[PDB]
Amino acid sequence: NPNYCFAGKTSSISDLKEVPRKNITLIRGLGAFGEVYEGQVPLQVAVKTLPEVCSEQDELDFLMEALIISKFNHQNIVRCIGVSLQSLPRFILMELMAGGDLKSFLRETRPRPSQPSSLAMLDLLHVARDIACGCQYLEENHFIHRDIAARNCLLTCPGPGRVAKIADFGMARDIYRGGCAMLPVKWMPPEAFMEGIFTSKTDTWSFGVLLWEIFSLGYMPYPSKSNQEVLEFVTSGGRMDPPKNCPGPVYRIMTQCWQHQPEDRPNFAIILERIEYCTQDPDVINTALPIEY
Ligand SMILES: C[C@@H](Oc1cc(-c2cnn(C3CCNCC3)c2)cnc1N)c1c(Cl)ccc(F)c1Cl
Repeated sequence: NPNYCFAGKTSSISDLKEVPRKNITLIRGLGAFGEVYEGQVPLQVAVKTLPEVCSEQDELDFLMEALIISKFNHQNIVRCIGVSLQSLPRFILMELMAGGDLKSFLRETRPRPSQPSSLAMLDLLHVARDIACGCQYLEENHFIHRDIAARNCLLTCPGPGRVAKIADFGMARDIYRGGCAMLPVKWMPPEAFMEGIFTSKTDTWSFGVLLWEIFSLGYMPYPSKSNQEVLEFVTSGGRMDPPKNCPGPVYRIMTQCWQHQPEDRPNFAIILERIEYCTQDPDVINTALPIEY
């Protein structure tokens, strides 16, 4: 059985908290490879399933993601409640994030003449800060996520007390041990997609793109551009324009995250300070978000 090392220590399948299957009830589906359910163990949970029709590599991938998430301990990384690996289909049990993924949330919660005040600049800044805090924890523990993006973040709830958390660690799992068309090239810095070089500054670039996703309210990055067009665009120095109504101080964080040389990009401590300073600036947080008609 394969081992996993994080923050100094090594763990194995034996270290995962096995929850007796009889104690697990599935309630409803929550919408690729394997299904997700709302469940109860009472403790409410999200259940990620491994299809019984899978390869040996699939099994090991499933095991590795369980190990990875179980070994993190931070408020902005989704918790793993445990696993049920001794029955089929196999389960990973996660903290239930009723807000759903960040991309879907932003698109369905965009200000509307029906809901003119569904979201404000401060809400977006708080989400950005939440994820940045999660990224800082990963960075200080020498973990490179490789796929920081809105689709991979979850929210505790739709309402005002919401907390955003990094949730999907599939890319990191894959690399820890595929194809060009599945690579998240629109979130990747030049040295990543060209040389396959990944560092903490990789996640900084991706976080810049996430920031754009957030302040665009859930648009796909590089509108109208294909993966290869983005690759050539970014390699040549091209960068995205500010999202609609984006305050200048916020856009400047994005452009710093997208510096061509990794050494010129901020670490997450600095990104956090700059997000904090934005939340303090009345001219930033008093800026109205566009209302979608
Ligand atoms: C594996 C799966 O886990 C969860 C999904 C969800 C989820 C997905 N969708 N929804 C909706 C349920 C109905 N109300 C709106 C959100 C909740 C909540 N908690 C989870 N732990 C998941 C999904 Cl499905 C998408 C992105 C992620 F980063 C993750 Cl980690």
